[PDB]
Amino acid sequence: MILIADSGSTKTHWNVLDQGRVIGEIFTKGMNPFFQTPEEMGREIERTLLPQLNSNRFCEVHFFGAGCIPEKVPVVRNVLKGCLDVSSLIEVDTDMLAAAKASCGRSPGIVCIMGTGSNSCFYDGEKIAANVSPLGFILGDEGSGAVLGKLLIGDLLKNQMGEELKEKFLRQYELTPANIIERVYRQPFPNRFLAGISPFLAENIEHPAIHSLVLNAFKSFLTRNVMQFDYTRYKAHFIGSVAYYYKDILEEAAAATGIRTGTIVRNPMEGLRTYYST
Amino acid sequence: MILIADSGSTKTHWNVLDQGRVIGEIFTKGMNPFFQTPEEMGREIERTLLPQLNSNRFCEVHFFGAGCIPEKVPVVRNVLKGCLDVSSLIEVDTDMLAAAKASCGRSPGIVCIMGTGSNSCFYDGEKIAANVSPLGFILGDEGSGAVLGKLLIGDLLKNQMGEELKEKFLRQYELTPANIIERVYRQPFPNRFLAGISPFLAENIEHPAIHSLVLNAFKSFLTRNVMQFDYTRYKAHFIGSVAYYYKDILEEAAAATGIRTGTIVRNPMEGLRTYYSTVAKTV
Repeated sequence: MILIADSGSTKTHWNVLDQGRVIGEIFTKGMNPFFQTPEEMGREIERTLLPQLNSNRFCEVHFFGAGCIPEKVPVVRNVLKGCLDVSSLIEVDTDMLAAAKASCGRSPGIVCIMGTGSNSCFYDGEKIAANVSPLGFILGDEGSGAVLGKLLIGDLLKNQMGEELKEKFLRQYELTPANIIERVYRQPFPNRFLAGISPFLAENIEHPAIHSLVLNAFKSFLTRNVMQFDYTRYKAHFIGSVAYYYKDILEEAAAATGIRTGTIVRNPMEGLRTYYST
Repeated sequence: MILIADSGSTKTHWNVLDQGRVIGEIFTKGMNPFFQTPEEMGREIERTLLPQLNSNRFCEVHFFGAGCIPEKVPVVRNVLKGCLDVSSLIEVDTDMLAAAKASCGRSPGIVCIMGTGSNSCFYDGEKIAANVSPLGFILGDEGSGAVLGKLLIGDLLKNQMGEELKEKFLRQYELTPANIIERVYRQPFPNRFLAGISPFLAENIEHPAIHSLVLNAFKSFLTRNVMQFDYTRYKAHFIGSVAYYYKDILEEAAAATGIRTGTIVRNPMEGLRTYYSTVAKTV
């Protein structure tokens, strides 16, 4: 049996494959080693992963997660080693490489993540050969859920979208300006708060201000990130909730900027299953 | 004697006026009642204001500071009353009112602050009648020192401005990306860190991409804040370090958007002195 994980901001998605079949699909909390200690990760595995596994024993583990850079790989691997009995290999790498394997397989492409955060890289068919550091929801992460949320809230409360959308938004999420400021500046994981109010955009996509905010945000991600790669030579592939929920707009953004899209999918898990059983 | 104060994020600027003459000039830390307790404020005053005064007796005190919303007015007043011996009025109001009195006196006008943060309002000649909530360095505060810094760092690290400026910046400030990320996302007062590195812009304003970052930041401020008021009728006055150090580009931004500018000054102290000496002199 093999265990596969893609760990993002809000969640870790796990699949168990055996004899090329899916025999388990599991959500846990996100497991980013910058935000939690090994002890916390190990306890989270024990609490919420193990109860949905049919064994502690795996041939292979492939764990892909935000924040799993070379510095942090050993730490994560030792947690996985301590919790599971792995006979052969324990791969730990980034969510970016998950998306690349999922979307490109063994051939090159430009690969982007558009979820709570965003990211972009060039995958040479084996590994990530180049990348644009995302920089997070304040400084960067163009086109991300948290950035979309940031932009939306700023425009709403600044009376740039009119009174209808502003009041609809505040009433829908039962927010006040004061609540929002508190959340965004003085409460943990503002990026997750902002990404969680971002679905308003998809719900209201037919309104001009809403369409423009998304289109402009996407064009910004493309010009600032994807266009640093050789985008006239390679397809650009997109993985994540935002790539999927705003697919038509992403395609409009790509056509406006000259980018050639490949795969646009919700998450890398479907790709990885194909990757590991073919 | 009268005591005047303008409290901002980085510092509180104090003046002592004696019969229209400036006889004392003092900096302390900023005294935003949302960021410190009344006890912490009182101690800061005893530790840093009182030793710079040769007297604590005043006829009037006018304290203007960020965070001094009506709800916090008596909290602040009582802190000052404790420390200072005052015979007439202790007025406590917002830094926005300081800027307004400083630039407008008794006349109406659009009043803007551009420092570490930014803010805009319509002053009717007596008080702030309307305001655009600035929203902080993440959501808004367009054209502020914090947002200029945010724009600069994102552009530099995302290779938008070339290697030269990128290297020059990291070198000058002894920074590395992972260090910046730490300061911006995981450490206290990221806005102050971002404002603190924004001077790089003034220093390199001859660079076309730096000039352009600042122009577009400023245009964003004007379109998103100032233009919600009756800008085709009233002058927009600008008070702050950013207004001052980037005056020419602010003037350029205003010409481009159709805003008629009024006062552009470093800080409101010069204005408040005139205010209290002339146009609003107690007789």
